Amino acid sequence: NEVAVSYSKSLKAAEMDSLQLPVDADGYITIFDGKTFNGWRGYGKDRVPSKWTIEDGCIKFNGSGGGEAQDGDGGDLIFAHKFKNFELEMEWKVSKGGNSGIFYLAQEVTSKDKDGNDVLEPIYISAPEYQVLDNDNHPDAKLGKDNNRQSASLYDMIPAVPQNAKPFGEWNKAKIMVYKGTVVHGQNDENVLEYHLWTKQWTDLLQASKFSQDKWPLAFELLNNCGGENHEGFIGMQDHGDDVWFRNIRVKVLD
Amino acid sequence: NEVAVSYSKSLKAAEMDSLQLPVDADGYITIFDGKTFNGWRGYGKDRVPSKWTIEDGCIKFNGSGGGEAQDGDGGDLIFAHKFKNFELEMEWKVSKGGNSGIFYLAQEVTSKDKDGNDVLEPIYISAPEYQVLDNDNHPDAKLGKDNNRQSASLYDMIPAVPQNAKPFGEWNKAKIMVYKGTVVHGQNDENVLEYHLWTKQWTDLLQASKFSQDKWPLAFELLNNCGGENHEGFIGMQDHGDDVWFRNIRVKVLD
Ligand SMILES: O=C1[C@@H](O)[C@@H](O)O[C@H](CO)[C@H]1O
Ligand SMILES: O=C1[C@@H](O)[C@@H](O)O[C@H](CO)[C@H]1O
Ligand SMILES: [Ca+2]
Ligand SMILES: [Ca+2]
Repeated sequence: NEVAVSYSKSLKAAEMDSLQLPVDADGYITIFDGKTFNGWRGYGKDRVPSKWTIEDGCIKFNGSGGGEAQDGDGGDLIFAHKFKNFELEMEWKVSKGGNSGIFYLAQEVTSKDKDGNDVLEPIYISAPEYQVLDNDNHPDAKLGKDNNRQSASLYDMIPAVPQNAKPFGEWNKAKIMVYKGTVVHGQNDENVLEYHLWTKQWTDLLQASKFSQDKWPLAFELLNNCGGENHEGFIGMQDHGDDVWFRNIRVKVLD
Repeated sequence: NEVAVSYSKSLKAAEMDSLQLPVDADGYITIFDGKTFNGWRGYGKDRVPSKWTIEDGCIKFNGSGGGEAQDGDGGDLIFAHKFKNFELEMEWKVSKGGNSGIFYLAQEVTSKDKDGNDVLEPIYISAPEYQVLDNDNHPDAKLGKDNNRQSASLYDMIPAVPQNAKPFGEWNKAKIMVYKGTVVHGQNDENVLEYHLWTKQWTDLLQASKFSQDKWPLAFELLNNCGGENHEGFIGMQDHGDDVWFRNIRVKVLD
């Protein structure tokens, strides 16, 4: 009925503690219990930012409208267990004109500035993103190429086809499967895209994106070898300054 | 049909009066009516400078050729309503060898001198600028870095790519969209640059510009927190001493 799941407590720390989490007959582990943030923490932090709350059995982000600014007590949220071959399923609801995202294979990455100080880099320069978006009112829906910044897209690389999202304020179902390099995105019980990590196709997608070797050398390096040496990393959700809700979050380990 | 739009009458005043302005079916408000300067005033002033006139349904600046001097009854012009999330569309036409600009998120800023007197600061140390330029004849087109002073650039920070400006004396279409910190410049119906305010990437752009913390500490402080505490400000156009025409000036409020 339950499985032990290790988790880390702070930036780049080892997974030295474990939670007993429910698992169903098909192997899905419920990683959000509807009541606590146990195992969850802010990306780069040792605590859950206070703009993330629990309401009506959902993880809620309380956004102030600043986009990428991540002002206030915000920042992205991760479940602090590295997964490798997994299938994640969760429900998401976005506010009108809102933007968030579901990250996977994420690494906590710092760089050094010219004086040797640390700089925490964005989660999205190591983590592929399943976009979360109000496709009718957020301008990102019209940017990019072939609708590849609309909901359930692999952000700036592969559009969701079919684009079957429900409108803002409605619950959508997300699926992200990563299995030995094969990745599938699902939206509302349909597979909307499929790709293969660490291939020539993967490099070509990156080189056509905002993360190309020319535009963002660090991002290209991280994403081209997605997941680092061990090809694993965190699932998480995006602070993009907008109200968004997530619930019924469960993960099946596939090997 | 029409919508009430509040405006201020003088330096740093409250927007305690309103105009009834046309709004079309897509939500764009026409803020220049082709006939009057209602709601417009000089930056830092309680009136429209007399070098700004209305000529054949256009706002025209009548330049004497002094560049930054702002001699005579000149100075920059603002529409005195603070916008936060918005899309601006307008047409611009420059004289041969001419220079102007479209400002956004502008603040009316004063500093104090050594004796405690007020000093009105330039609009462009608070306001990002969409450069307006004759790219073939004005020397700005060869200055700066990577063409970041040509038309539709974020002046001294990000070049317009592609550089699709029409020649001098021809009408160009400008788009400025600010949506929860995401900024896009459009020129002649193409998006030519995109950036995100209040991020580490924004700070780095400023720190490489004429507005860096080392070169211009007040400008750095204002622009790094662009739009002030409430992240809003005025749209306006530049007196850079050259004849320039503006028309079809429309703004959609995006939230
Ligand atoms: O939604 C997004 C965009 O609006 C923009 O902020 O870039 C983000 C990171 O690639 C993406 O998550
Ligand atoms: O056009 C311009 C340049 O020629 C120079 O005067 O600086 C101005 C303010 O940054 C800019 O608008
Ligand atoms: Ca997103
Ligand atoms: Ca200018």
